[PDB]
Amino acid sequence: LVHVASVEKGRSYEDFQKVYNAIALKLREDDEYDNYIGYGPVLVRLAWHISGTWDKHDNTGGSYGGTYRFKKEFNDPSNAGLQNGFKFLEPIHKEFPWISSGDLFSLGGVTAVQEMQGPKIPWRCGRVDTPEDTTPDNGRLPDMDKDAGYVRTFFQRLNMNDREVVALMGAHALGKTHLKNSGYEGPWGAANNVFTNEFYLNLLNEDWKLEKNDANNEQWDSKSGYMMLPTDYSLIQDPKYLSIVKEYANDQDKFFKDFSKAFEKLLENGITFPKDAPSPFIFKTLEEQGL
Ligand code: HEM
Repeated sequence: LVHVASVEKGRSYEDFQKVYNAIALKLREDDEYDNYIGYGPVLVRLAWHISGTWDKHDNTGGSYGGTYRFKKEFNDPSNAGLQNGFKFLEPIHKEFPWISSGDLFSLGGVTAVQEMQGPKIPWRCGRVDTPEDTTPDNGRLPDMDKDAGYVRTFFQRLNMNDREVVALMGAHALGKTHLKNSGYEGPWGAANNVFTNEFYLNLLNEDWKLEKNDANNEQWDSKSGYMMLPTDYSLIQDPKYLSIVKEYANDQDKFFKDFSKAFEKLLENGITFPKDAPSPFIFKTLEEQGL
């Protein structure tokens, strides 16, 4: 497969900045969701899960096609709970019917990180909706009950190296696990809708204990009331991962710059951009615009 990026006809930066503004204003308004965490976290999880289906070997899956809109993908066990993020974006898609689904799902993730005080994420438009038969089969997204070797091998299919995987995983500072969606329960930290390097500091500074939860799965729990998945805890068990965790725990700016590069790469995997295509857009926040 080749997936060539095609700009929505006649649209420029100013049109996309209006879609960003609509998502950001609604994030401000629906602040009570999930005990006042807000929709910011489920929106960056949605942008990662529509992108994380990509296979570098045959160029299938990934964000281009907007195939989460189809039943097979939408009903994947690994996507349980993302329906909330889908329902959030739906009124926004009726308002701007010209934007492709893959561009809207990915822009939601960008908007959420920047409005939660994260780094600026350069974004490119141009994903094109593809038919229901291009929808990837279930089972391409990662298990949680595994170790650091599984994590490295899994992220190689998306061709992410060690630094990219550890930067990407720092998004677990946001939101929480939900027992009814995944069989795991708890937040990774205290400030869970503000984007910071807190995930790394908790992983190094808390006294983690391995326990079984009410779904019979194992997780690491701390005295503070936080948790870590076996796959998160992996990052301090592997020697290569652990040096990078320490680096981000001591330098949030370096974490912001590497998360920015890795997240853009994740959202663009599988897509060819022509030389004539616009440069990446850097959207202004509501605050930079006085809105
Ligand atoms: C080996 C990798 C990963 C695994 C196994 C994994 C697994 C999970 C699980 C089990 C949840 C909780 C779901 C629920 O019950 O609602 C979760 C949540 C989340 N994930 Fe990950 N994760 C991984 C990677 C990532 C990456 C790469 C990102 C983003 C760049 C990410 C962002 C999020 C966010 C923001 C949430 C919170 C969602 C909410 O609060 O509803 N995750 N993850």
